[PDB]
Amino acid sequence: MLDKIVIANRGEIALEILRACKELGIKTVAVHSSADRDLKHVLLADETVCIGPAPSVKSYLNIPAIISAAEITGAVAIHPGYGFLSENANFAEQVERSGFIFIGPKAETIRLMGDKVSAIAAMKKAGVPCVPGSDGPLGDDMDKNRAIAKRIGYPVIIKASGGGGGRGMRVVRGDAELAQSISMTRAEAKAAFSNDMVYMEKYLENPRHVEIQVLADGQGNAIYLAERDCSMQRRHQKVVEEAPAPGITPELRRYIGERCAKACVDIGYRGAGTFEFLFENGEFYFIEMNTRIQVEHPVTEMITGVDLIKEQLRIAAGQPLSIKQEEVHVRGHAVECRINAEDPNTFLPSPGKITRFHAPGGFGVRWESHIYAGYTVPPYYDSMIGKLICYGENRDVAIARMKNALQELIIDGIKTNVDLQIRIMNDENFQHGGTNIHYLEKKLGL
Amino acid sequence: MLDKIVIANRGEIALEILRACKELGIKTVAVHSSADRDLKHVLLADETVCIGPAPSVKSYLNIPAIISAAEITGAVAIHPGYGFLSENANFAEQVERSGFIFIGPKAETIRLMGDKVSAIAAMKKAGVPCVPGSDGPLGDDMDKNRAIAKRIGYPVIIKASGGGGGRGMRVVRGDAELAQSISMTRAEAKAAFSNDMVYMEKYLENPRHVEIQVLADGQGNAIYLAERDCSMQRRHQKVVEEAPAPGITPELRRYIGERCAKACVDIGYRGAGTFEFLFENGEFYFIEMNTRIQVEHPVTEMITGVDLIKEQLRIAAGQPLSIKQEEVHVRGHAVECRINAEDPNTFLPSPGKITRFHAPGGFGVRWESHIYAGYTVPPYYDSMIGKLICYGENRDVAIARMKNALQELIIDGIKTNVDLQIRIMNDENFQHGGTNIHYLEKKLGL
Ligand SMILES: Nc1ncnc2c1ncn2[C@@H]1O[C@H](COP(=O)(O)OP(=O)(O)O)[C@@H](O)[C@H]1O
Ligand SMILES: Nc1ncnc2c1ncn2[C@@H]1O[C@H](COP(=O)(O)OP(=O)(O)O)[C@@H](O)[C@H]1O
Ligand SMILES: [Cl-]
Ligand SMILES: [Cl-]
Ligand SMILES: [Cl-]
Ligand SMILES: [Cl-]
Ligand SMILES: [Cs+]
Ligand SMILES: [Cs+]
Ligand SMILES: [Mg+2]
Ligand SMILES: [Mg+2]
Ligand code: NA
Ligand code: NA
Ligand code: NA
Ligand code: NA
Repeated sequence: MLDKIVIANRGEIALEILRACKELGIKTVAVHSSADRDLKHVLLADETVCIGPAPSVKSYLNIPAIISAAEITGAVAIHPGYGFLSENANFAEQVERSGFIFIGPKAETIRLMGDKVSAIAAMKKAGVPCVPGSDGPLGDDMDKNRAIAKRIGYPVIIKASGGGGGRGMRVVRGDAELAQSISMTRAEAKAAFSNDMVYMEKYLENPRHVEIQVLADGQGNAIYLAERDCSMQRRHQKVVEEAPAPGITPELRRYIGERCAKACVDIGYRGAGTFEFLFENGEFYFIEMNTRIQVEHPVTEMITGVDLIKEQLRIAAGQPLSIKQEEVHVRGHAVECRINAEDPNTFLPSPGKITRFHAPGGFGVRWESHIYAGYTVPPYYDSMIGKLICYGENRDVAIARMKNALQELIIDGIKTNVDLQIRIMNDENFQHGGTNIHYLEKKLGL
Repeated sequence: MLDKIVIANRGEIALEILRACKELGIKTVAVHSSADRDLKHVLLADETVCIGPAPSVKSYLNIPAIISAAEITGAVAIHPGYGFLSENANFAEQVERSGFIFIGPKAETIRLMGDKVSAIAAMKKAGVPCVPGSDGPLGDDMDKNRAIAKRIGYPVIIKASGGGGGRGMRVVRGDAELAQSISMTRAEAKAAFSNDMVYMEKYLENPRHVEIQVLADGQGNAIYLAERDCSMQRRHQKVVEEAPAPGITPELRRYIGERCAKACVDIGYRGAGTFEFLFENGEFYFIEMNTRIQVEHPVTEMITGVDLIKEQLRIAAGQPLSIKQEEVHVRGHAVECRINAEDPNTFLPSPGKITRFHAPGGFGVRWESHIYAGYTVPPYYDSMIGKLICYGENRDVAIARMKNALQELIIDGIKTNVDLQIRIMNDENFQHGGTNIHYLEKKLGL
């Protein structure tokens, strides 16, 4: 066990990490921007270090300051959570070169899987099925560019190799739009990711977003913890996540799961990670790996009994995996609704003061949030303000519970997506299950 | 199913009733004092009626106003929750005489079991074991009074027949103290309950407080849902409740459980109710029946899978019991900690403004409360401000979870018993389990 860790994050994930540390008897160090001084996770941590002013670049992305916090507190490890620096290889290597355990994969693995182009190359080599595409970056030869398109079949999607969070993606319907679409994706990617490498991928018109949770100890053992369906999306971002994926058979789970576990071993993967697939006409197609814990980790926890953050900590401590593959069982069903305060016109976090707040309760209802009545939501970070996760003995029970939980939830003073979430739960097509990644945008007329 | 009900209560129980109504598709009517206008349960109810000013006598105990609220909204039933008028037979008969279903026992049953003297008489007649005692009210014949004492054995306790909430009770160690102890209990009882009938009971020096949950449909069917141990007490009031009772065997459960189920039938009991026993040297001794839902109902729900409030509503609707005795199973363990804001000098609710509030989360952790950051706690009602209930696969897991949950809980600005609760969870004697009703007072030096 690690004696003391720095939690290099904020919000729900910092709260979840702190909870896991407490159960394992790990001393905690909270870093915060000056704006997050009074957040729940800061109050509850054993020690706190202010790591800079409000802007993320100055604080939560401030690598030297985070390392300093670790050194002055004498921590032995740093948990990056998700977002921020969690998939920053430079951060990972600095942490480890400064004599700290990085609670995540090796830096080289973050680089390998962090470049989406190279991630696909490694996956193909490993025997993991991928989306037909350019299999390498796109040049300026518009003849080979249109030929790749013909070989894979329109529509196609232009994707930023350094891309993330849904940004740096453009669909192309025909030859006529290809050249300019490639051009403004590169421009979009330069501006957002400081990397204008793009590739081409077949645009799948009827897939579900089905992702595989893995854990690997980096000592040769790797397991899959069933799957999640995250097909309810807007602007390529997830709104609702569930586990298990509706209608996925033990056969399909095992098929793709064992290929992911083998890929982990081939790449020397360490820690928690997720292989994201598009699933269409009975076939899985790898799109990317998230080399980190994910927002929606609790739905997997609910259906498997496996606390993924606890397992991150045991792995980081050097323990081999405490769970064998055949010990992983799927029981019941879980649904997560992300609660966001996003400006609907700009897609940016919506600042404001919460004037009235009440969290839902009851059996099978889990709420995770740093917000409280009188909280001022800052514009500096992301738009998620809470996570609502309901368990049921089956999917119908889980959805019904979620709907009731959402109607118990009170958040006044700021704009939220609570009303949208209730409408999704009441959606007949969602209730039947297996709706594809394109459904919500069409429903909403986007 | 009932179309619409009035929730004649406030706080946690009103929230729990509203939740149950929602799941069953029952329209809800919240009554409130003028002081409770913005409480969570008022906000969430379909309709709201202000039933009077802040003082309970003027509002929550205001029988005509509560009935009026039912008539103007066209409700078909009234749920009294616990406390207040829930064991007021006058209220029960007025509700039913005005053409509404009272969600509870028949008025005559409330009277029968509401007079503790007559409750004991009926229990003995029914074959339920009771504490040796005077078996009738105490007169002024101090010779027969000391003779009863000799027959049962000192120490003895003088108990108000109309008593409740821990008040109107006095221990007597010898003949020398008997006459005056009887005198000031009667006086205490006149002042508090407007009834100075007292009886004598053997004062049990090593019992656990073990109570049996029942449900009865009033159509001849009655089941017991295991037991709760509520031995952690101060001034005769419960601080911690758990289920099942540690070390109670299937044999002991069945023994006392079947006697309670038979008593229900003999008295024509209807709805949820609890038989409270003292358990000493392997023997159960009835002390009283609570003819209503209890605060600690969720620990039973957690270990049995039975939602007791849902079952109250189905029974009130005229449905026979939806559960057979052999279908009742005990799985895992649950512990509840009452969170109180009580003045430690006067034993009265402590008013104040909550300056910072954060509820605990995580697996197996349930929080029930109407409080929020910026809430002003009124002095008008009771001192409980929330209920924290943790589940575990066994008792050690449940206690460990509770301890962690209590340390995650933040309530600033007002005095609470959170620190006491943490200390109880850390108490080696509690951790071994089976501590008696006298333990906490001795621990605290009271
Ligand atoms: N080839 C594709 N066809 C159709 N939709 C896609 C494709 N690639 C990505 N998407 C959509 O964009 C989402 C995010 O894609 P991903 O590659 O994981 O980007 P990011 O790195 O921004 O998360 C997917 O869940 C899917 O809905
Ligand atoms: N005969 C007794 N011997 C010892 N303790 C008792 C006895 N009767 C009551 N008590 C204590 O007082 C508590 C409440 O008693 P009860 O009769 O249920 O009164 P109330 O109606 O106020 O709840 C019991 O849980 C027990 O701890
Ligand atoms: Cl992570
Ligand atoms: Cl569908
Ligand atoms: Cl009740
Ligand atoms: Cl003990
Ligand atoms: Cs990636
Ligand atoms: Cs009683
Ligand atoms: Mg992705
Ligand atoms: Mg009692
Ligand atoms: Na924000
Ligand atoms: Na609401
Ligand atoms: Na109060
Ligand atoms: Na605390």
